Amino acid sequence: HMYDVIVVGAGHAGCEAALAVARGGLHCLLITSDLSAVARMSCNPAIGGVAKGQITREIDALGGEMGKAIDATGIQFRMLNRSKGPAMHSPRAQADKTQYSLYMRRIVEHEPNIDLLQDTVIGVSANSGKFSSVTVRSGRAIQAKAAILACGTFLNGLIHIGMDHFPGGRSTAEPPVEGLTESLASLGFSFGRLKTGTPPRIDSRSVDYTIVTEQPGDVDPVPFSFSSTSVANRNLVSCYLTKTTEKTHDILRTGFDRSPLFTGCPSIEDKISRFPDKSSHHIFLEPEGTDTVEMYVNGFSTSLPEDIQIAGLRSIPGLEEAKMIRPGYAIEYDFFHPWQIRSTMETRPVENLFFAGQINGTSGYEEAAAQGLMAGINAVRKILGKELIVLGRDQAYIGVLIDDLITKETKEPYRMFTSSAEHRLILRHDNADLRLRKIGYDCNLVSSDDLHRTESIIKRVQHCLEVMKTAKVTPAEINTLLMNKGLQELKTPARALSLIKRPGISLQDILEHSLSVRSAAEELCNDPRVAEQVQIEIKYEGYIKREQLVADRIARLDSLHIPDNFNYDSLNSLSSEGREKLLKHRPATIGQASRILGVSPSDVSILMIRL
Amino acid sequence: HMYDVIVVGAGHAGCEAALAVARGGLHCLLITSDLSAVARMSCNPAIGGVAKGQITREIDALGGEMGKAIDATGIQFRMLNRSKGPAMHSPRAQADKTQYSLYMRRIVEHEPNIDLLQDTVIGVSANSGKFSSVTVRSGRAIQAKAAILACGTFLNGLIHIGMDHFPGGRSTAEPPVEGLTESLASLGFSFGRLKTGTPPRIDSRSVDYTIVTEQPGDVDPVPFSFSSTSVANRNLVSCYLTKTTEKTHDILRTGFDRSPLFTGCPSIEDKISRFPDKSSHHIFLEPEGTDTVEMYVNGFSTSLPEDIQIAGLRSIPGLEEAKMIRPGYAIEYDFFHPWQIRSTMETRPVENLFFAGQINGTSGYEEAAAQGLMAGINAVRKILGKELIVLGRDQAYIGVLIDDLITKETKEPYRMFTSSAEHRLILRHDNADLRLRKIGYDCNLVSSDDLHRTESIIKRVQHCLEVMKTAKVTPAEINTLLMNKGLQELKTPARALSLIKRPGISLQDILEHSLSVRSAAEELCNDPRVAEQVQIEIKYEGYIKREQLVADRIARLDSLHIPDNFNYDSLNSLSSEGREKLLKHRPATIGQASRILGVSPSDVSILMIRL
Ligand SMILES: Cc1cc2nc3c(=O)[nH]c(=O)nc-3n(C[C@H](O)[C@H](O)[C@H](O)COP(=O)(O)OP(=O)(O)OC[C@H]3O[C@@H](n4cnc5c(N)ncnc54)[C@H](O)[C@@H]3O)c2cc1C
Ligand SMILES: Cc1cc2nc3c(=O)[nH]c(=O)nc-3n(C[C@H](O)[C@H](O)[C@H](O)COP(=O)(O)OP(=O)(O)OC[C@H]3O[C@@H](n4cnc5c(N)ncnc54)[C@H](O)[C@@H]3O)c2cc1C
Repeated sequence: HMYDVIVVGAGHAGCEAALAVARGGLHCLLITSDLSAVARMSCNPAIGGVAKGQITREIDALGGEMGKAIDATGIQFRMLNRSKGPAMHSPRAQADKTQYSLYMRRIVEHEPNIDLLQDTVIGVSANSGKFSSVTVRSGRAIQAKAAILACGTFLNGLIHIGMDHFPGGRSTAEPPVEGLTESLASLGFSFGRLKTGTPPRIDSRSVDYTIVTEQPGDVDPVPFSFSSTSVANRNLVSCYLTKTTEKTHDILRTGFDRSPLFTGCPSIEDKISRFPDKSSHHIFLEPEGTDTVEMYVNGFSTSLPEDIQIAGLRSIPGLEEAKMIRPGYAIEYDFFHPWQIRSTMETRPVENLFFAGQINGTSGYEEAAAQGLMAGINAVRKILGKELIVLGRDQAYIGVLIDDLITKETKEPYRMFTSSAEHRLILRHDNADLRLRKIGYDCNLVSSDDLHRTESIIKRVQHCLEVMKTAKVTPAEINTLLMNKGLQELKTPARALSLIKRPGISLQDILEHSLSVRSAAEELCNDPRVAEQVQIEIKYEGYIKREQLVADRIARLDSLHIPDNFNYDSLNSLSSEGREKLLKHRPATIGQASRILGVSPSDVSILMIRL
Repeated sequence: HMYDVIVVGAGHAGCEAALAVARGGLHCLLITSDLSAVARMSCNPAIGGVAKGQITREIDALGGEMGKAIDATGIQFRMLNRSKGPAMHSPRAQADKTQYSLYMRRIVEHEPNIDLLQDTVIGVSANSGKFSSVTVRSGRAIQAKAAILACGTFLNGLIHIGMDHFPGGRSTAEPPVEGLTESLASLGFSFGRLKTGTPPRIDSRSVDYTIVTEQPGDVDPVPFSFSSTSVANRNLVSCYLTKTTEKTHDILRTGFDRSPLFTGCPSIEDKISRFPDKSSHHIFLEPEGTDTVEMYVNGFSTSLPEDIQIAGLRSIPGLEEAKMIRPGYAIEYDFFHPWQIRSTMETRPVENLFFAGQINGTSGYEEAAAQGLMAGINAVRKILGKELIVLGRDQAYIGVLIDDLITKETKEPYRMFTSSAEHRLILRHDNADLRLRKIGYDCNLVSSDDLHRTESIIKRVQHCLEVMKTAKVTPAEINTLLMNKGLQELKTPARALSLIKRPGISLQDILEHSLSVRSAAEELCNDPRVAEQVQIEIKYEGYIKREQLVADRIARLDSLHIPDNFNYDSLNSLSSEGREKLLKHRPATIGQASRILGVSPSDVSILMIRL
């Protein structure tokens, strides 16, 4: 009798993986090179942002830790894109790097099913194309039914500061892993190399708080976790805004031809290069903890020579006397081409071997965590012999991410920010639980008191929308309100509640003004979530139906997975630039085929009147 | 304008060093390879013990952090040698390893004079035999007036598990430093190599809490820091006692010839080898935190092959199903021969360069911390041009340690436990503040409210001892007490308080029983400290005078630093051996000369009728 799943690496993918395997009721072994460093935040002292916020909430909705961890460890909470719509609202908080990592370990150590081991994996062994065991530095083999690899930037890592380069997996402070990459190539795996940068850290006390403008967390912040109740008290530090000078840019041009991130997006070098017309660039100074002196210089990711970096930083207003604790650097690492893995996070070359995280050439904690979660769930499912889970592009940002990963192949690590997923309103942060909670249940990650509670919150919204049409509102109550708001004047018999609250009126502006409505529905009053959902469902009726119709169109397309071993030289009126892109790329699903820039909308129509 | 003191390495020596330099009002630069790891407790999850407790309190008394840190971070407090006397009482507490480290960083970061840098030093540059600068990995030179080196086990470190060996400075998880040792040898420094072991860590949950006997922290524990007020609430975890079997020893004999710690004291291998007559050995299972699952297996330091270790551990009762998170290993490292440094912690080969910690071939946090403190103080003094501080063997355990270090030259790292410092009662833990507090003041480390407070506590003790000869106690009050204690029966007029409290009666047993005494002195009541001091001063009158008389002979002979420039060839009635040990060792003080095992009591007498 041995282990079920052994998860290598206890970073962001590794944790969500090991936690999912354990909470899924299977014996799990977490192997990692350094326990002092579980879930360490190597780069940004923050979680969330444009696409990252949504994907974090979706991790929470499925029963993952990252959501809870940031609510537990936040330093300033700030929602991005406030003036924009529900689809644009993006949750983001600063983390206490060290306190975040401690929390994540604490959780992993309190889960009975996870045994821990501090060693480095230098090889994975496999018999006739299916996983068997894993070789640690000592040369032991450790036997398991299925293994998740979550190695981040450690596989033959190299640190680049200007022209010199040192061994190092995350920072110079970490030894790189050396055995494993050759061992995997030995099992028929192709691999490339990626570079990603981190900005320098500076001593807070060396900053001129007379010039730099302070940016506090917003009054009444938003919790990532649907289980959390408040994060009001978690507004402990604020961040600090500045911009760069034309004079900063001159200093940095010096080192361009030395920095191994300069290209032809991940640089300040690259930024000034691709945009020499903007005479300014934003930088955010972010404390890394509530009482550390270490400060992260956002938007200044760099590989310039150590001496040029300080010269640049000091030119930035507010940082004339900046003391630099670490230089910014780039990490070069081995990654495994994302076509080699399935949508299910399982690998093609070997069954029961899953890849999650930076190792798939993605970048981001949230991005890595989401993969770890799925890879974890699916490792349990495989051992049980149950159905593996793939999320749809109409279901989650995670679905879009994992699909885009295995599909879109490019020389740069995949970030979700440039990902302008046209499915926006239906995938907004605030309904993630409704969408994914049931899927969470099937994987033993969401409690019944949770699952059943989300099943009832949807019942109330639609039950309320019943009343929002019947309910009537006389021009006696709202006319004086509308006079001041300068909105639509109610000359007449407008009731049809929905027809009122659309152009710029709150749902609560009505319940407050008519006895009619609150009598028919005061349940939304008592619950603030229903109130929030209903108010959007009707204020965005038009656009939701429009988006959902396309999502179903795209759902139907992604639901024809049978195009494989058939003559691409059978189709009648195709090609001339299509057909050649089809034979080159070889699309798995016909939905995947409609995103190749070579094929036309008219070409995929002739592939449908076929399959 | 540059830096004053740059301290390399932020371990135990490094911190006390950097903190002493800063609190001493000088600009300081702490350079260390990894900030995530300041003051990390690489080995034992505890502070104090036999000699180590006293030396911690003495660090506190001088204005160091280690005392405060363990009061802040203790998990179980336990005084060792309870049944023995005041000289034997030794304070010791378990630390939350991770929480201890965090505290120590927090303090260093809140000291304005310390700037921080994360880099590795690969060289120290010097002009005409005096310190000038320090070369970091990038090849920058960083200029300073004086530099403390506190590198611990990192200088060309090598990890030994049985027969295979990996690079690594503290654990496998750390890169070793490579440039510096050759650069120092280049400046005329000899260096050797030492090996020290750490025991394996095990998962708490894999322990059989039916067999293992629990050892709670003692009711009413003792604070290390004289500034702390209680540590009562800091009894959060307890430790777990077991012993080894004859069967454990058989399993371990297998790997003896592989383990590079086996010799001919630092091993379980060595222990069973040197003592095969004892059919049992003690092991202490110590949690490393209040809520970590990681557990330290004290008394099982080992270098045996990874597979033999687990086989051994499982044979120990209570650990039949033990899951091992890490193997025990040995660390081999470069150290600099302690004769090359002065008593003042400054080096002979180069002025303004100080050596502190494991780099002087000592072992222990406290041992390292104490050196750091002194090295720090003396770096400030040198730059100011003030008197350097050397502590005497009658003043502190730190004085004994530093003297023994530069004097006693042996193939093994120096530990204070085997150090049976005959000066015991005068150096007990509980008066450390009185002895050293004034010395602390001169170095800007002890506040006036502190210094003046210790100057007044001594006033009360002697002021009380005035009254303890005068005050009277009738046989009416104590006779019933003495009847139960079965002590001396008071037939008659015994007053003379002192004459009462001697054979087995508390000072507080009297104040409680006679109206006479508390009326004449209730000040000792209010200062439970005065009460504690007085009670010993009189219960140990005989032995204190006896010890102090010998200490005064060693006092005089300490400060006979005159024989600087003369040959041992012009000295008459000396040798055989005696003259050859003198030319070899080359003693600084003639007191130091009388402790060399080669020279006789009659030989030093002919060195005195001379100087
Ligand atoms: C330019 C740039 C921009 C970025 N922007 C963002 C951003 O906007 N938002 C954001 O959240 N993040 C951002 N990051 C991303 C972040 O740096 C990485 O994505 C993250 O460090 C990788 O996560 P991971 O879980 O996949 O692996 P890691 O967290 O790096 O995990 C590696 C862990 O596995 C262990 N390990 C590795 N290999 C082995 C082995 N073989 N044997 C045993 N143990 C092993 C190690 O101990 C380590 O702890 C950015 C990074 C860059 C470079
Ligand atoms: C067998 C054994 C028994 C022990 N028993 C005890 C005991 O009973 N009680 C006890 O308290 N302890 C015990 N220990 C002792 C303990 O393991 C060491 O003494 C301690 O780790 C060394 O302390 P230090 O301050 O000198 O250096 P360290 O704490 O090891 O400091 C090294 C630090 O300096 C930095 N650094 C090093 N070199 C450089 C460089 N060149 N450039 C930049 N930064 C650098 C690193 O980042 C690191 O954090 C024991 C150890 C062994 C092996």
